[PDB]
Amino acid sequence: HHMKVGLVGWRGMVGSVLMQRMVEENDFAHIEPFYFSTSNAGGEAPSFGGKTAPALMEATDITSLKQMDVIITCQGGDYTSEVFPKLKATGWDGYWIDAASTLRMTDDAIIVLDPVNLNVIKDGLAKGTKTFVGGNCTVSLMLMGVGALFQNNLVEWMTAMTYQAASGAGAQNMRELLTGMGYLYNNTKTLLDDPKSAILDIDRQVAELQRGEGFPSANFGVPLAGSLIPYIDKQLESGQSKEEWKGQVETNKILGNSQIVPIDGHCVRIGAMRCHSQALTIKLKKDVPLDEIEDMIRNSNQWAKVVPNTREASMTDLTPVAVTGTLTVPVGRLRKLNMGKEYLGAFTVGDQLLWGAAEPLRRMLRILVEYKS
Amino acid sequence: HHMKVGLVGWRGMVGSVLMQRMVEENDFAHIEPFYFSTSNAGGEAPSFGGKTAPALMEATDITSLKQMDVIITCQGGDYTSEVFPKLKATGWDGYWIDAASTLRMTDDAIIVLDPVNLNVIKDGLAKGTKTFVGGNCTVSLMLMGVGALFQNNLVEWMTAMTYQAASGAGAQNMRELLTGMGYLYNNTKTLLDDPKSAILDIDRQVAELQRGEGFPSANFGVPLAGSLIPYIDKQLESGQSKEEWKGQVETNKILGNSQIVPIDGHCVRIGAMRCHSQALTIKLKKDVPLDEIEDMIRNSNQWAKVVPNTREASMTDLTPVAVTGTLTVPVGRLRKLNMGKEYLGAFTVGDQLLWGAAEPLRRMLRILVEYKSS
Repeated sequence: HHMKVGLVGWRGMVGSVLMQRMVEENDFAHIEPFYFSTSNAGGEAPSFGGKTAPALMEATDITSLKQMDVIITCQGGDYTSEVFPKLKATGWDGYWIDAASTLRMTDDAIIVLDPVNLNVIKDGLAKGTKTFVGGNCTVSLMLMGVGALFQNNLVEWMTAMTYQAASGAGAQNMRELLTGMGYLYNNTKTLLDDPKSAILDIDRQVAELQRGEGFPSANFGVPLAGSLIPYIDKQLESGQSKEEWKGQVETNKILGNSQIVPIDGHCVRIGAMRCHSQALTIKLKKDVPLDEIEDMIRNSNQWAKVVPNTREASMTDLTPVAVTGTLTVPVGRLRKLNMGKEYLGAFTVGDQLLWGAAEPLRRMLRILVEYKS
Repeated sequence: HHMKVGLVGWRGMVGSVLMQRMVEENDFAHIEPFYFSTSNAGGEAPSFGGKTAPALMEATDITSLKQMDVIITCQGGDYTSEVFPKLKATGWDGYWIDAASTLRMTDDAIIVLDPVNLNVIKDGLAKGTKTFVGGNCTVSLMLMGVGALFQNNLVEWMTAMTYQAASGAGAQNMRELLTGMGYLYNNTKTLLDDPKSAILDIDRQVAELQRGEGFPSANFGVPLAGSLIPYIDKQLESGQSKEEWKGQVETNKILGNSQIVPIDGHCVRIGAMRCHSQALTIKLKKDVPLDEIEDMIRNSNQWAKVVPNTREASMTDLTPVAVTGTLTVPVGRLRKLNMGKEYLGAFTVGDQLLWGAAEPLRRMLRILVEYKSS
């Protein structure tokens, strides 16, 4: 028997990465797919993987959703907040796989990152857990790189200073970043085209352009091109942003920690398209040799990569350009810090749309397919 | 009476900021300026501040330099390494004020950041110190913002994860950053001009552009626009970069600490023009109340500012856009971290060409002028 799988939000950015990866990995072979829509119900459905589906169904129609064995949704938090309580109220006993943060910290949900917590997932499947949620992008990308140190109970605490890409905010935010890049160059190029133009005149013009009404900043609120924004997501009473708050709660939940390992830091937006980078101060519980730390990372999963701590390798392999659109999670600059041999510095880069969004969801669907067979 | 002041490297980027600031602050009224040149000796000199000067002198000519009471040089490390030992070998007893890192850690030099270490400077002047050097941009900007915590001996250690601008690498690097921004947009705009074009198509095209031979990366060596580079300056035997190593040695030398406060972290280049930003994990020796920490920062000097830890204020005041080309040094996101009340998080932004380069040098010149008139 093939499970009836309802796909929701498959047309948006994260859902589109999910569809591309599912096709690449032959994921449609053993499911019966049904496509849902919020603006095009009744229209022609895709036939991804060569599997035809009936006309698009209404994503908010509880009676249609209830006919599915699994719902995998990339539609987002407003959708889950509206639809999930009503679907569950019917007695529907199917599986819900969600990209959105809504359900992450609910008692009945597991946050999925199976290269790190396959055991947690499989235990939950057997115990009757029905709701599985992707983690926040920054947490998942960090654990894909240095999660082995946590799994071995080596970490006393960690601070994470992030360099987050525009894709985490959305497709319109990525387009705005690029448009702003063009705005700065195209309105300065008459100066740049003269090799002897004054750099201070060029610089004055960039600043005027960034501060002016013409700069396109509708989505981020303030300029990102040529700048950074040291605040991501909602303001909490403590002064932490919600993005920073996710670090401690989601990391410890993915790991299944009952006792919290403290995680904190600043989450900062920079002008990259879709790779998040993180600069980590990791306080270890004991003096672990650096070469053993490196081997733990290498052996943790096939996507983590240790980048030698050299100028050349760091510049070519430990950047958004090296990583973007790939499943590789490099970890570099690995070094014991000046305040003691128990202090480990690390710098890691990962693709936000893959391990940070779509990839845990398709792998969870595969785990469920194999479990149900 | 006016000291004869030789200006070297005044035409370069840092020296141009110095010259503009000196004009704005009427710094030429108190000196007799002489202009030196490495490629235009004999040419007409500027008359900044309305002071005329003789024809440009040769910056490497020891006979001309030794006529000066003060040399202030923005020319750079290769120049200082060549000329400084030759000039001091003559017995020249003048003052040397230098932007370059060359002399920073020599016994006889003082690193100048007078809003933080005026006492170290005035002490050295009275002891006979003649060589005063600007500190690395990262350290100076950090101390302008949170130096009060170190001056009050509250800091047990600190890690600094930096977001450094192109200007620290040079004018050509800034131009390359902007040119790469244009390269990415102008070669993707046929897609961007369609509101329904596929974001993954746009993304694929940006990555191809960044990875292709057409991408302008001669100066940084790899792309910076749309990226970052987690390595700045030379690789040291310890695995630090030289940029990261400057953190601990320069901070403790500016402050005059006998007991070294550990400072470490990663220095990362991002696509900004001339403002460095730094995300700090500060381990305090005791639980200092957050409001007292903020007051220490606010009251430290007139350029440090505490940005309220709110989404709106952080987005508008704690960014390169808010700070660029100004002397303001905002410090924000100030909060005790989850691992304990002794752990303080902070995020600060500073202009690299002003407090990070030219401003300490012109202020040092003013200190010297005032000191030599008693």
